[PDB]
Parts: sequence; C-alpha cells; structure tokens
Amino acid sequence: MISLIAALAVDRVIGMENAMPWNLPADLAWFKRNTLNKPVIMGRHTWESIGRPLPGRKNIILSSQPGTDDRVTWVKSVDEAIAACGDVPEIMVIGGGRVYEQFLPKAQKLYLTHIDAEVEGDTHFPDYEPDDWESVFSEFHDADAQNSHSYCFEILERR
Ligand SMILES: NC(=O)c1ccc[n+]([C@@H]2O[C@H](COP(=O)([O-])OP(=O)(O)OC[C@H]3O[C@@H](n4cnc5c(N)ncnc54)[C@H](OP(=O)(O)O)[C@@H]3O)[C@@H](O)[C@H]2O)c1
Ligand SMILES: Nc1nc(=O)c2nc(CNc3ccc(C(=O)N[C@@H](CCC(=O)O)C(=O)O)cc3)cnc2[nH]1
Ligand SMILES: [Mn+2]
Ligand SMILES: [Mn+2]
Ligand SMILES: [Mn+2]
Repeated sequence: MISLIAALAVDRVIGMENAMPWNLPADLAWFKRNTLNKPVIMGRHTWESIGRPLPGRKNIILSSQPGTDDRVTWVKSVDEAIAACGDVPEIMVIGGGRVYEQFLPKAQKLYLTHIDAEVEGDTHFPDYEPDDWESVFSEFHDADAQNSHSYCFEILERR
C-alpha cells in the first residue's frame, strides 16, 4: 500500500524556494508519528531541503543521476523506488510536488495537514479529484503558543 503525506497551505501551496517557510511543531510531530519505522520516498529536491537522513526510517531518494551519499538509498525510477521498499505494509511518499504527482494514481491513502496560512509558493500539491476519496479521520486545532496557525489533520482513503 502506498500513502502520501503532506502539509498544504491555502491554495495547495507546499513550498517556496525549496523550503517550507512556516513552523508548526505539532505537524512535524504528526509527520514523525505517521512515518516512523516505515520507508519514505522523496525526490532529490526534498532531500536537499531536509538536509540529512530521517532517523528510524529507510530513506529512498529518486534522482536521475548517481547518488552522492551512502547513508540513503538512491533509485532512478518509480518502479525501482517501490521495489527498494520490499514487502512492507505501508510505503510513505513524502514529496515534493513532482514526486507527489507521480505517486498519486498509485496511492490508497492521503495524510493531509491543512494549514490556515496564506503562503506565496512555487510548488503545489497535485489537484486531486474529490469524488475518489473518503475522509476517514479529521481533527481540527486552533493556533496556540507553539503553533501560530490553525490546522486540520485529515486522512483520506481511496474509495
Ligand atoms: N509541505 C510539504 O508537505 C512538502 C513536502 C515535501 C516537499 N515540500 C517542498 O516541495 C519542494 C520540492 O518539490 P519539487 O517538486 O521541486 O521536487 P521533488 O519532487 O522533491 O524532487 C524532484 C526531483 O526528484 C527526481 N525525480 C522525480 N521523479 C523522478 C523519477 N521518476 N525518476 C528519477 N528521478 C526523479 C528528479 O531529480 P534529478 O533532477 O536529480 O533527476 C527531480 O528533479 C520544496 O519547496 C519542499 O520544501 C513540501
Ligand atoms: N505533514 C507533513 N508536514 C511537513 O512539514 C512535511 N514536510 C515534508 C518535507 N520536509 C521535511 C522537513 C523536515 C523534517 C524533519 O526534520 N522531521 C523530523 C521531526 C523532528 C523535528 O525536527 O522536529 C523527523 O524526525 O521526522 C521532515 C520533513 C514532507 N512531508 C511533510 N508532511
Ligand atoms: Mn522501468
Ligand atoms: Mn514483493
Ligand atoms: Mn494563519
């Protein structure tokens, strides 16, 4: 089973200039809980944005060019990325925009955080047909002293 996890600002913005400009610790804690002990697939730009291996997860990087770091697994196509994960229950795809586009048709579940923030960005989450997806979990949180915007965690499953 393939799942995508992402955090979206208004208008589905996910990034600007290879970064995420907001800071929502509760969302990063949600990301860690839902990815720990699973393989994570990311594109090369996202790998450079994170800047280090994510501990406790098998890190698989898509790139057309040879890898430059043996602390992670480098693959050259979508099918190779999936194969490198082996026989696990759930594969997590953690972006970015181009990678989300390619795995969306293959995904059974979406873990989405909707952030109430207006962000100029240059990268968007793919348009997804709403009729294809059932919301199975949602949890709204107001802003607090640690998280400066309100946010909604949502899990959707392909119907
Ligand atoms: N808000 C969120 O949840 C979230 C999550 C993740 C990322 N982001 C943001 O997303 C942005 C990065 O997204 P992006 O769309 O620019 O890049 P990306 O999807 O992270 O990476 C694209 C690169 O991945 C490689 N790639 C993708 N598909 C491939 C394939 N089928 N075969 C071989 N290589 C492949 C290519 O690397 P080569 O050029 O080396 O071939 C491609 O240039 C940043 O702003 C980041 O902060 C946000
Ligand atoms: N829901 C969600 N929110 C995000 O911000 C997000 N970001 C990415 C890409 N960027 C990043 C950047 C940093 C870390 C990171 O350092 N995570 C630590 C959290 C501990 C901490 O620094 O607070 C981790 O161990 O997972 C992960 C993804 C991919 N999917 C996401 N999904
Ligand atoms: Mn092939
Ligand atoms: Mn197998
Ligand atoms: Mn806000």
